[PDB]
Amino acid sequence: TGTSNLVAVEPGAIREDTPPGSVIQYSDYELDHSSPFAGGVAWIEGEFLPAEDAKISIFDTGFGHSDLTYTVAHVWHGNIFRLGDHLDRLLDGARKLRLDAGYTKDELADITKQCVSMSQLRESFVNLTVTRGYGLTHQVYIYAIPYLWAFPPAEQIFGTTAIVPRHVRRAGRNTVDPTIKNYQWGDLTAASFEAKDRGARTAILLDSDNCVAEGPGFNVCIVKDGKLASPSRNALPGITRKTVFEIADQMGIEATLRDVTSHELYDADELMAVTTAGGVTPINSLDGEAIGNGAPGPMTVAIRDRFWALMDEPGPLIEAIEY
Repeated sequence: TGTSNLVAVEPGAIREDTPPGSVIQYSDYELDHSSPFAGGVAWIEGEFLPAEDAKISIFDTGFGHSDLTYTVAHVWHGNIFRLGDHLDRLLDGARKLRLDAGYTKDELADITKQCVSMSQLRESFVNLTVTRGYGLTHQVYIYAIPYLWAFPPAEQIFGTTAIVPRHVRRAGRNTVDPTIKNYQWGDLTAASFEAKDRGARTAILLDSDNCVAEGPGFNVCIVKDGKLASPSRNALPGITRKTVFEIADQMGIEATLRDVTSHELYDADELMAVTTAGGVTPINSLDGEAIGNGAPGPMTVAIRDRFWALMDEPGPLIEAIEY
């Protein structure tokens, strides 16, 4: 086939069908296609560009050594979500990689919001990448393209399916460090192919001690006896996870970042995937199981629906794009 179960990260449809009456609904608008920026904008080497033309030097060490970090923010109903936290994480990871963006956090925010505004997209997948660059000048690339779904909207509402790979584990923090968001998906791609080979949508990877790590492009949250847990070690410190933990705390639910063993993963009351590109996804079954009754669990539903409500509530988590 040559195609995994992972969403292709490329410019796509401006809207996609979502379940009627569900908490996920795209905005009603039209693109002004006389503007070449309509539908997708990239900012490469200091120049704003139409997304379809966005190109980088093949000699960027961000390619040949994947020597880079990045972050992804989402725009929903014209509002960008937690951009400041994303910029903090991006710059903190770049510092750990000895990468110097050359721009301040405020400058990157302005450029990012400008990419979104120019694209006209009310729902957008927004990437900031900082690479080691080439002759030695580190490079910053930003783009805003139509919204991308790690799991289709239908699975956000009605749940998805997962396996634990028989043949793959997540790279550990002492090898290709997953606590810094990176393009090095060798293990994640391998796990996605194993999932597709086995008829599942996605994979939950373990680390070398058989503790839960994360999935291809998402953190995993585990519900047991009314408590919420999520791996602390070999997993990205996700912003969706952070939001889910804030939501849980407000609902009076105890949420803990800790080691979650493989025993606990298989014994879960509920499982969910959380990531910027699509939010909170119920996981109905594991290794051919229906965790619980095989449909989205009550805590997952409460947290997911609350998560999407935050996208429209004025407050510190969202900033409107000027457009």
